[PDB]
Amino acid sequence: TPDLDAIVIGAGFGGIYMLHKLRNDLGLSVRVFEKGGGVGGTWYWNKYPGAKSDTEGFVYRYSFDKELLREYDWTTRYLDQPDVLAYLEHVVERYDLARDIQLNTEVTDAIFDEETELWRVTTAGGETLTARFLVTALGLLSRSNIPDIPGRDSFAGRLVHTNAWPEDLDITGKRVGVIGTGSTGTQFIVAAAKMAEQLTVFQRTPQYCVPSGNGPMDPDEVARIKQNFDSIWDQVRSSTVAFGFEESTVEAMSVSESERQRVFQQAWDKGNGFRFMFGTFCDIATNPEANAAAAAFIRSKIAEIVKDPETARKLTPTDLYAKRPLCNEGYYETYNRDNVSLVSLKETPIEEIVPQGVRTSDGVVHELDVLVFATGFDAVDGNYRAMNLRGRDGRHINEHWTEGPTSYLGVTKAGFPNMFMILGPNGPFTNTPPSIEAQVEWISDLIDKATREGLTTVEPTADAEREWTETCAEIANMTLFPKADSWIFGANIPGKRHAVMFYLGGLGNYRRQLADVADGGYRGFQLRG
Amino acid sequence: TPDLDAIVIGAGFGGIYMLHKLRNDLGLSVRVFEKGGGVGGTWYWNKYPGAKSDTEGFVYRYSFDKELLREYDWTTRYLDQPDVLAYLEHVVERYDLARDIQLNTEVTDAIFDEETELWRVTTAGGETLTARFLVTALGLLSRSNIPDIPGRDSFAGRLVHTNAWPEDLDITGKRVGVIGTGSTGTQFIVAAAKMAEQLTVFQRTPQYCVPSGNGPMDPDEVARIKQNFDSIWDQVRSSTVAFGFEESTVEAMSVSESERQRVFQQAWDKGNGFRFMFGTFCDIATNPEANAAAAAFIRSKIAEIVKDPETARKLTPTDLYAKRPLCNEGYYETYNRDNVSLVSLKETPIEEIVPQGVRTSDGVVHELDVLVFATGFDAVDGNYRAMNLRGRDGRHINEHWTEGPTSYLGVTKAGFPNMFMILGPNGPFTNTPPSIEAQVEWISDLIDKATREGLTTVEPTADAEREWTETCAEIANMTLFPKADSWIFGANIPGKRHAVMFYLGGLGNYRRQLADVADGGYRGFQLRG
Ligand SMILES: Cc1cc2nc3c(=O)[nH]c(=O)nc-3n(C[C@H](O)[C@H](O)[C@H](O)COP(=O)(O)OP(=O)(O)OC[C@H]3O[C@@H](n4cnc5c(N)ncnc54)[C@H](O)[C@@H]3O)c2cc1C
Ligand SMILES: Cc1cc2nc3c(=O)[nH]c(=O)nc-3n(C[C@H](O)[C@H](O)[C@H](O)COP(=O)(O)OP(=O)(O)OC[C@H]3O[C@@H](n4cnc5c(N)ncnc54)[C@H](O)[C@@H]3O)c2cc1C
Ligand code: NA
Repeated sequence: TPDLDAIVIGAGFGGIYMLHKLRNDLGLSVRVFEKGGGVGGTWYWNKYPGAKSDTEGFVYRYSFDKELLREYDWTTRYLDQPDVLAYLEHVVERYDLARDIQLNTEVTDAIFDEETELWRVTTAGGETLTARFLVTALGLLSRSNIPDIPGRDSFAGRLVHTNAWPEDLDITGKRVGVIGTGSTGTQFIVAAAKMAEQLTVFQRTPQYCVPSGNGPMDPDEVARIKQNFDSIWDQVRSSTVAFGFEESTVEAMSVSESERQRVFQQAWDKGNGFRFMFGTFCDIATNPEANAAAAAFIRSKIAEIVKDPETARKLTPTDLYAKRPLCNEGYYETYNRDNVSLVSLKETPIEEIVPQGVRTSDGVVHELDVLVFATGFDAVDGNYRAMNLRGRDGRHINEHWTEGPTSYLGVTKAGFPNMFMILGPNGPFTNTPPSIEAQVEWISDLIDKATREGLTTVEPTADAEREWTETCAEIANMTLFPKADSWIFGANIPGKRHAVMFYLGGLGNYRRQLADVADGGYRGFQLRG
Repeated sequence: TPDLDAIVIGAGFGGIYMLHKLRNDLGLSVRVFEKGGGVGGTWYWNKYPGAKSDTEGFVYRYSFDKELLREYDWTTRYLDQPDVLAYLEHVVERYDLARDIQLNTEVTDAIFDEETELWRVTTAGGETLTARFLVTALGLLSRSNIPDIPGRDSFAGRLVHTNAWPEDLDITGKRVGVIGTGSTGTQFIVAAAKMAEQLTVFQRTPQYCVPSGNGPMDPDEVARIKQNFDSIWDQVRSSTVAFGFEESTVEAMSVSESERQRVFQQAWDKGNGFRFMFGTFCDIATNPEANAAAAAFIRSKIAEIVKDPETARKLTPTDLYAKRPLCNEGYYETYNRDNVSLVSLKETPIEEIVPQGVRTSDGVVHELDVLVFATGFDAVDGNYRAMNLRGRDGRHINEHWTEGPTSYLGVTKAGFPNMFMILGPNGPFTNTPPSIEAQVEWISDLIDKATREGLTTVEPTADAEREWTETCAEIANMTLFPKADSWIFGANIPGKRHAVMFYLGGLGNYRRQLADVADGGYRGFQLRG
């Protein structure tokens, strides 16, 4: 007889809804552990200026509670970090979840006991409890990447990763430097150029950024949206990427040069990274002719905007448009400002970080009061491998993830009975809240089943999992996504395996795969009583 | 009994070698019908300034006569049109072939009479003759495409297609205009910019041109090449594209950026269109990420050379590097001259041709003395589809080619008994002479076999042909070539079917496939005593 029915790890979007479901709806006893000092997860950690959603606010939220969709307000098209935080803090005070969420508690070890068939969770602070069910909502983009750059630790000013932005730091009138030009880096670069006396951008790989289309929301348009929320969420759940725009059905090279130029320009004026890739034509990520047309359109726009053509040439990427889409309000325009200088790490690689700044290969000491690490995450498996996470035959999860990280259906693991993952390996690549919802609801159903039927263990088969890798491998190889050398296939981090880490079939097909398995008596599961 | 054993149509490289093989080597009665007034096909028609090979002279010749290799000399690395026409004139002289090449004579009707089992062939000149074997060497690029641009024929000065260049025209000190920036257009533009008082180029689609590396040959090097000709042709016949360079075996993205940059720079300084696509890395035409790296290198070379950054942008293409590789001596450089100007039909299309010049959408009248259409050909199936060519059940060859043009082994057609094609549909995409040699010799053997064994019909099965189409389709769709929109898939002429028309497995595999069919008792052929 364990201490709790269930233990959830992480207080991000994932963990929060998982607790609400297991305790309020299933009536079970639950506790959540979160290493951070606050609920909110990603929207707790990333306090950096510019930090905001690249999903539009209207569908970057929960949907399960129709009363909360009516009530809660948003003033801007994209949600700033503080606003996404207040939203989640409100969700916590609403379902009365705060009392069962223990903060400032990292989970160091989680061991499955083959004999008692319970999980024992072990904390940083050297406490343990037991639960029948473990749920790991650790986050795809939770565990900080800070590369071992020669001299890093010598830097005498403030050095921080964006995922540990201090509440207290004010870059106003300081010399700021940033390493990274992904979603985080770019959206910091905008907000930062407005603040810093001078901003140096350390860019190794330029990316195909499009406009966000950000600005205020008419309170009338918010009202109209709330009226038609039932309908918006039905469209979101049937889409692939679930960003709340209608996805194009049209092959990009099935129409004239003029039409292809008009469609891309329309998407450009409207804004959104995911609209540009999927809202324009159906085959930008699958067909290379189509991918070149879209990249070409963005290359041409960078030249129009970026005045100094040198700065244009450095900002212009030449590789496949197959990284996750970026959007910002005025990224390229930012580089027309006289306090912003662009250092291409292709051409002038960082030799060493000194106390005083950053020395590049050309011999220039770039003096900085503040060095920002916009260098992304150990994505997907990060906080799993760094847990002492032990299932059947006393084996660590690492032993299973030799040829890359794996799962059955994105939510369960072979030889890890009663362990569910929110956004585990080989799950959906989408707007994250409705993918979380599909997973948190599917997991709640399976647990509730075990409770009612008195099942001691639920666990997928080695076969099911192997079969699910092959399904994800088939889908991923039909896309241009594997050939983009970014975090999505784990090529971003020295000595990490270039492996498939996502089901790229979309929320529509993913929800259908969950539904089919559940209706089919939980196909590929072993249910012991 | 027929008038002739065999009729050959066309007197280019194709027809000339076929006639040698059938008459000199097999003693048969044979006549050639060339609709042009001289031998040489492509090299008779294309009389324009700058008209030269883009395969290096050393292997843009016949290989069957080891003596003719030792003797005939070449002074330049690439052969000018007069020099290739002089070469085929020497071949015609050498084997006493002129007396069986009837010139100015266009065949309009090719009818298989199933009762007599002979070919009846009608000229425009009003002769009909019967033959046992018909060999159609009509050429992949013999039928001029002259787009119906509004008000074409209203033009006061001299209008010609490049394939219809008249021997009389001197463009020296004249305002010259040209439409098309293909292999023909570009090599014209180079030679023309020297001669014309002013050259206006009407470019719809810029292409990825590399340096030729053309110049004098060291007469020592010509003799050294001759020494090792046995050895060179062996590499040519075992290669894929057969341009006389060692094809690479290195996947482009399996090595550093630094290494990738050296390899492309190496191939640039050495030169050649096909060297840059296949001499650099093994997956430039198959792997989109490799293709990007290749295209990106050329885009940055157009930036270095083209001083006027406006011109450079218009010259810089953005589609896939998946058209037939172009190379020239100093193509991009040519635009640095004062007497040359680029008009992008993407931005300012032709509204109308007028007596004086050419009016673009911007309302500018481009005053011209000479208009040159470098607008290419009805490729592969041009002079077939335009012929009254009926086989079994009286069917026209267009009933066969509704979903695109077809063949068995590139050299025969289902329902067309005793018809053979030199570079028929679904044939090799290679340096042309050694592909013609593979086919002319394979055809001589099968015709020789029919003569000895007293066969009345040789003929592929619908199945065999349908199997070949599937083989050709499986090989193509595994490349970037289909997503090009050039002449190689009939997508150059409005209305014509976007179809496969080439085996892209290379000379090596094509020769192996001919050999395999022959040695296996002509697999998929019906032989009738
Ligand atoms: C600036 C920014 C903007 C984004 N915008 C979007 C967007 O617009 N659309 C979109 O789809 N996605 C977006 N994302 C991705 C984002 O990660 C998800 O939208 C979502 O926040 C993930 O929620 P989660 O609960 O799955 O993970 P997280 O929010 O990362 O929650 C994981 C939590 O678990 C904790 N944890 C991990 N390991 C342990 C352990 N061993 N013990 C205890 N606690 C642990 C972590 O500290 C963290 O608090 C954005 C991310 C960032 C950084
Ligand atoms: C390295 C290389 C360089 C090349 N350079 C060029 C170049 O600079 N310019 C260029 O244009 N091509 C060029 N080509 C393509 C060229 O067409 C081939 O290399 C080759 O010369 C074609 O020979 P052929 O006998 O197959 O066809 P062709 O030489 O075209 O001969 C076909 C002949 O058939 C005749 N014919 C067609 N229909 C009929 C009919 N109904 N009745 C009677 N006669 C008919 C035509 O009039 C023509 O004379 C090049 C190819 C390679 C490999
Ligand atoms: Na969508």
